[PDB]
Amino acid sequence: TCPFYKKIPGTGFTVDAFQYGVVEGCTAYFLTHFHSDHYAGLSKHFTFPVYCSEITGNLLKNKLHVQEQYIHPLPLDTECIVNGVKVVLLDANHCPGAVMILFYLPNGTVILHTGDFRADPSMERSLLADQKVHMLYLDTTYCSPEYTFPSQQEVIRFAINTAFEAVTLNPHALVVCGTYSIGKEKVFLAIADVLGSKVGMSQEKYKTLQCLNIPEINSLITTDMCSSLVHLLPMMQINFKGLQSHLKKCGGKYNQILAFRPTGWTHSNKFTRIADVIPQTKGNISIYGIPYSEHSSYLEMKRFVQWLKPQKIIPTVNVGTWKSRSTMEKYFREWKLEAGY
Ligand code: NI
Repeated sequence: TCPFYKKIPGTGFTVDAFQYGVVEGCTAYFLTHFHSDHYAGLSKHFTFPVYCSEITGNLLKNKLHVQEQYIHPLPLDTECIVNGVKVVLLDANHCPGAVMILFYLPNGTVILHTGDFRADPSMERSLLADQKVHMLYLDTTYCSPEYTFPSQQEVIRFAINTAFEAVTLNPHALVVCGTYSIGKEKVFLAIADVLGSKVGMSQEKYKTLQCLNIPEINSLITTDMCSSLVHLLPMMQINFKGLQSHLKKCGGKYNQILAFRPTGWTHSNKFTRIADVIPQTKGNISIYGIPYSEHSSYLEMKRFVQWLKPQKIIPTVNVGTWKSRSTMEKYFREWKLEAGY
């Protein structure tokens, strides 16, 4: 059965609710982004209308073979009417095609569902600025002050300089980057660009990337591994055994691997600056964990909420334990009293 925090009251609508079978009285299913926890249940057999971004619609059609007659892509930043209710999709600053959804209920309530997001001050000048929001369904993944991490830009700077240094010292080093879902494409694209290489990858990952409307992409990616010095592998193969094995397969073209694992937060963020990050090394293999986040830090989340001043907040993440729930409500209250709404 569908949980309450995936239901939009006063509408026939649900959000990211595809694993519950037919939801009672749902006339349209919204999908915020193509990540498996969110799309779980969709397939070629799905026969209700799905509302999403253009990019999420490309992935539905090509990766999950959802039939075209049930995919309803909407433009961003545009007022649209769905089953008699005005909606707007806004960029979520998460992975490609990820949106937030603004619902204008017939009775005059306004609801913002963030989907998964990384809050940014640029959001303070979208269509959000123009009106009041009564209810916020909030991505609370890192809703605790221990969750600090650098900007995306600082992390990319670190990775580019690291990769460029290594390959200039050793023209026979291979760079490998781990992946398991869409998102974080900038890590491997920026490295391949500084090295003047294309990124090499499996046919299935190349297909996924071809759905994302990235400009000049035929210029940046390839399935010919032999011509590339930046390879993508599944995240699970980013360990000393998986990488030794990959190196065997390259047939003596390379004698060193420099590998990156983009994680979200890890506790080494509470002690270490990005400048100070060091790899784990075994022989001719090094592995860097880099804190490239596509979710709000605690401070970024707080700033967005204190700007928006919603009347009620409903968390969508970390909702399964009483200790989590209690902690989150305490921070929402602090934020409200500090800013005076
Ligand atoms: Ni996500």
